Amino acid sequence: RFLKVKNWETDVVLTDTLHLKSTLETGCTEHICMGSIMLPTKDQLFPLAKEFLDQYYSSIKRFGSKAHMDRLEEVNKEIESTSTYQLKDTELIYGAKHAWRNASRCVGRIQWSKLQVFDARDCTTAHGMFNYICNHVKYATNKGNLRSAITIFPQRTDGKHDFRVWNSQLIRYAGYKQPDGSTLGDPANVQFTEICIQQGWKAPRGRFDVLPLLLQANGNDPELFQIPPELVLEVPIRHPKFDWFKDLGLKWYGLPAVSNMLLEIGGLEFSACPFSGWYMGTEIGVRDYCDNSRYNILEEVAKKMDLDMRKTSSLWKDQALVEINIAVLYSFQSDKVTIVDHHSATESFIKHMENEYRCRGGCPADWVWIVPPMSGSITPVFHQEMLNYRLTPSFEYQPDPWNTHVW
Amino acid sequence: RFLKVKNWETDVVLTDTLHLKSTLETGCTEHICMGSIMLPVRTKDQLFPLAKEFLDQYYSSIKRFGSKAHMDRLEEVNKEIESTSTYQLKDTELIYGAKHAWRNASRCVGRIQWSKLQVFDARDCTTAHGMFNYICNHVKYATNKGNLRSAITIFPQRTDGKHDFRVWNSQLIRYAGYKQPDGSTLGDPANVQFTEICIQQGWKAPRGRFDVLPLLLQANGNDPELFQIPPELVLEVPIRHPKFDWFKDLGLKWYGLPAVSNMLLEIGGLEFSACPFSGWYMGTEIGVRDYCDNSRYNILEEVAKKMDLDMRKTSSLWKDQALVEINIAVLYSFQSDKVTIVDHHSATESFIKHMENEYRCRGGCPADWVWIVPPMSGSITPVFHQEMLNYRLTPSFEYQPDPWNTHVWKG
Ligand code: HEM
Ligand code: HEM
Ligand SMILES: CNCCCc1cccc(CCc2cc(C)cc(N)n2)c1
Ligand SMILES: CNCCCc1cccc(CCc2cc(C)cc(N)n2)c1
Ligand SMILES: C[C@H](O)[C@H](O)[C@H]1CNc2nc(N)[nH]c(=O)c2N1
Ligand SMILES: C[C@H](O)[C@H](O)[C@H]1CNc2nc(N)[nH]c(=O)c2N1
Ligand SMILES: [Zn+2]
Repeated sequence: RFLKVKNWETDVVLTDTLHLKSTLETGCTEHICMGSIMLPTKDQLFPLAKEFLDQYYSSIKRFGSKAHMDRLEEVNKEIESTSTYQLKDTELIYGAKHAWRNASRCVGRIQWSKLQVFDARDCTTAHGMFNYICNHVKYATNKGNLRSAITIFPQRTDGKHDFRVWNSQLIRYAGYKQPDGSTLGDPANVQFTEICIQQGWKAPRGRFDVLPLLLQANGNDPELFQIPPELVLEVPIRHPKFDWFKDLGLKWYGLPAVSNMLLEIGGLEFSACPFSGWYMGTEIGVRDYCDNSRYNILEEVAKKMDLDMRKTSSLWKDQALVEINIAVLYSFQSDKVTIVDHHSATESFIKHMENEYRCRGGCPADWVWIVPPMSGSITPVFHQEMLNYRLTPSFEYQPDPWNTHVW
Repeated sequence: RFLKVKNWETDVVLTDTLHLKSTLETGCTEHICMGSIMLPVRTKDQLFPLAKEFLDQYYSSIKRFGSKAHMDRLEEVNKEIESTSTYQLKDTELIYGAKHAWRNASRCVGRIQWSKLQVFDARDCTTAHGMFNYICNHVKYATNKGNLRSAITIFPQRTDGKHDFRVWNSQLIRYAGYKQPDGSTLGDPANVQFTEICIQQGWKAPRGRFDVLPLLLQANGNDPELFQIPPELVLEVPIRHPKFDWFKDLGLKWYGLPAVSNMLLEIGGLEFSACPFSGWYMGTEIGVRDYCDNSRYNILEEVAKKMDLDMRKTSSLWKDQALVEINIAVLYSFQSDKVTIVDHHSATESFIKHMENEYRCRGGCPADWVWIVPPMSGSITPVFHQEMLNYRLTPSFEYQPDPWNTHVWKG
């Protein structure tokens, strides 16, 4: 019940006590582990509020103070009266920073406390949402000196007035199915790219077309907006040794900004809460470029390198994969855009674990997602035992809106 | 209850029902996942249900469930248990058991081969010298001049736990490791503790970088004894690179036969504490783990130096680059010497097919993602995008404590 985790490369052992505060469930049982599965009222709400406020007031060292008791009572009264409640600004920021802190799949959490929270709870329309989002993008981008941020739109009420951003990221490339059978641009976004045109977008049918935003305010029909290009920082991808690289026509965007998640704080559900940080290089180079169900460029790069692609055991895929990722990091760094390599990021995460075990009694972590998708065992997280559990406040998945929207 | 897993690369969905027949625990609860935790004297009381469950599986597989043969066997085993507190498996049962333990090994990517396991019954063995002889025959059979064949040798089962057979070596063939007074290590760092034991027991260590350890063998709960595997029986491969002529000068080699010998085979409640087993290597086991783990041979620096890579900023990905060349060398050398080896692309592709096949014909295939995914180039292999259910079936291979920690010395 007071659990141990061993690093197998360094024999370092940490004792986890924090897992006992785990509220939600994991998908696993004593009979089956689901560690690798992608996605396993008034009386409900007051305990949720209390749990949160208790941890809030404990974090500011006023646990069991008049302030605490008062606030606890204040919210208690509000729930009984309004069937919900509102967070003080301070709680909103605390909650968001902590939802990031508790995200077990996130390798970048060492930065958790330096998050800029933009309070967008006074927003009422989709045009307003657009303004807030452009402001977020411009701030976070910061001319390539990236800064973490989240913009928080109003909380769910009766579930009929939901704020939602339909894009999965604020900035993604469009995906169109060709008559010739293959796919142009990004296959992952084919369906969304449809629903854009299907809602009125005029698609340039190019390879790297920044998709428009599809913003839904107060449960209304969602609207289309084009992010000002001057706000969308992009990086043309070149290799520091292969001059033919450029002619592949590859570029990627600087700002990774997840927008389809649900932020949960003290029982409250913020269904529109786009958040951004900066890329780890492998996210673009390994996953975005080389996944079979994505830009799938391996064969072409390898051809250009004149590699023996006859037998899998020449490791030509591996050889190219490395070069591609050297180029991604190279380009980004050249153009002075923030990026981190998987070696540096994983090392920072280990340090972050140390700190969390030391000052918080633990750090929930999902090994399947923390270990980078290349060179797994030459990064230190590979050899690091991790305990995965769910703490709140949290970010959670939610259904795509098109499947849900009462049109 | 039905359960579905999805492959996110192909959207292929499968349904697991096999997990219902799962007996043992996982280590996970509803509130915690221990999926990346590495390691998460039995009475007649608990034994017969285990025997019956085994015998039931066995007789289903040969299409004789409920037959008189089935019923007599259950009767026979029942009687022998209460009579003698244990029981002996027929040869057919031992074989079925050992294959299935492999078949149920959720961390094993090479399971497509499971039905083709040569089982050597060593249950008549009484001494350590007898153990040495059996193991030598195993090594020679499995090696087959480089054309490797899967085998397991099975020594007598545990009785009162005071008379255990154990192979003290973690693998039948492994390189010695020696801690130097300056704190550096010569040879394989993973094997320092074991090497010291051997030296203590009287082994004369040549003290080089690739010394094949002696076998340290315990029969019938007696003190272990030392034996030197005849060198002519140990196949080794000099490592060279197909393009880098300086690679050979690094002075690297590895052995051809991966043969694990410190695990415990559990069949129908019986416990086989000495059951060395072998197959052939996936290239990354040597190339990524054995050579490039920081706590192993750790040759990344020197390979990268010789490649004259930019070793100043890690964002040069020099580590990744050297890692690939090193793994290219391992595969090239093995194929060149005609010693069976499989690359991680081929191995993972085959496991996916095996896995799908097992869902259709068995109703599931327990698999441990953390261990199935290769330690380099994870996401460009198909297992990365494959959801998997982990659960424990019997028969199974289990960990057991190192015997130097439990042994009662006779002197
Ligand atoms: C600052 C640099 C950051 C880096 C390098 C980073 C990196 C990553 C990576 C590689 C993943 C794996 C998911 C995937 O590969 O698709 C991930 C997941 C995640 N990140 Fe971070 N991230 C950063 C910032 C943030 C911020 C600012 C937030 C929220 C405020 C955040 C929240 C999350 C969450 C909730 C997940 C997992 C979502 C899920 O359950 O799938 N991250 N991150
Ligand atoms: C024939 C070719 C085989 C290949 C390529 C193969 C490959 C592997 C690999 C790479 C691992 C991961 C372990 C590590 O990385 O340290 C593994 C685990 C395992 N293998 Fe196989 N294997 C083969 C045959 C066998 C055989 C013949 C047996 C037993 C009869 C077996 C039983 C196991 C077991 C029980 C584990 C997991 C051990 C644990 O719980 O840590 N494998 N296998
Ligand atoms: C595929 N699983 C769901 C994807 C949703 C998601 C949530 C959080 C992060 C990511 C990866 C994109 C990303 C986002 C952020 C803020 C930083 C980063 N480095 N990378 C995806
Ligand atoms: C401390 N326990 C050491 C043994 C752990 C282990 C069990 C099973 C397989 C392995 C990997 C070595 C191996 C064994 C076999 C039979 C085949 C193979 N490719 N690779 C390690
Ligand atoms: C802590 C972590 O589970 C440990 O390092 C595991 C990770 N996955 C692995 N996978 C394989 N095949 N072999 C290993 O030794 C390990 N080690
Ligand atoms: C099925 C498996 O869970 C799936 O492929 C996961 C594996 N680990 C991952 N890890 C990261 N960082 N990102 C991912 O998208 C995935 N996908
Ligand atoms: Zn689990």
